[PDB]
Amino acid sequence: GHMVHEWSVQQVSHWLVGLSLDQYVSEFSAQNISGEQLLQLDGNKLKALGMTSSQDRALVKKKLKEMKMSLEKA
Repeated sequence: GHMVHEWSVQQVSHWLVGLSLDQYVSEFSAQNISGEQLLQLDGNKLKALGMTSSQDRALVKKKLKEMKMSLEKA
C-alpha cells in the first residue's frame, strides 16, 4: 500500500527528508534501512548510521515513534 513496513530502501528517504533528516538518507539507504528498522530505531541504530548528530538524536527519535500517524500524512 503505502505503509512504512512496505518501504524498501529509497522509500525510507521520503520520511527523513520531511524532518530535515535528509542528511541521514545517505547512510539509511546504504544499510538498507527500511520501515522495519525505522519504527524500532534507537540511539544504537542512529549511532550505527555514523552520523550521531545531536539534533537528530532527539528529532528523528520523536518522529520515528509517531511514524504510525506520520507515514500516512507525510
